[PDB]
Amino acid sequence: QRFPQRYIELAIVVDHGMYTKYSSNFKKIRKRVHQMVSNINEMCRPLNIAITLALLDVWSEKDFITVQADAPTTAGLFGDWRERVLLKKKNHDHAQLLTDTNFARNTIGWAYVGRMCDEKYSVAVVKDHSSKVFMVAVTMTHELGHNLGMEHDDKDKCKCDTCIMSAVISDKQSKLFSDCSKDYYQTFLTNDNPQCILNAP
Repeated sequence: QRFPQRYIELAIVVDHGMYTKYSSNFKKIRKRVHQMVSNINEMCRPLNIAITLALLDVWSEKDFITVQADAPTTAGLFGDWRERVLLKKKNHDHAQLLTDTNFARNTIGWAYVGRMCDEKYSVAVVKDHSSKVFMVAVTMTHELGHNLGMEHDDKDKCKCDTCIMSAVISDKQSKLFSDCSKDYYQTFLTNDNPQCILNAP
């Protein structure tokens, strides 16, 4: 393996709009979330990161934060709620909020760069932007990548045009991380090396 073993214990939060979108059916929602995690796990295999679902929280009554059009604003509110509430329910390394919100500018996700393990900033928000599980899981993996110190792919740095960290998604989306992404991950493990992902469950 190019990379040493790491582990990411994920918490996935499904908001009320997404709960409603999926017929208020918890079983259906749980199944979709599991299929997403199985795809994130597959996409992270070349990085040697074992992905697990530590916690699933479905907002079946109401939203606990204001899930609004600006994704970064939503992410900040989600990070606050994740630190103050979600982390007290069960410890985990990174949390993603899934929503059906029509984020502004056709945005489909957002996350803080390089803040994996941080109590407030190890989060992402992701739009359930396709009926195709794989396409939403790629976006979850893309935001996770940013949180692991990755920036978007750049043609001068690596040749992959449709990899996970492409600036924009497309139908020919590949399940692979580019060499740009792998190099950013190496830099993150060398310069940051957060402790929580060294811990196996």
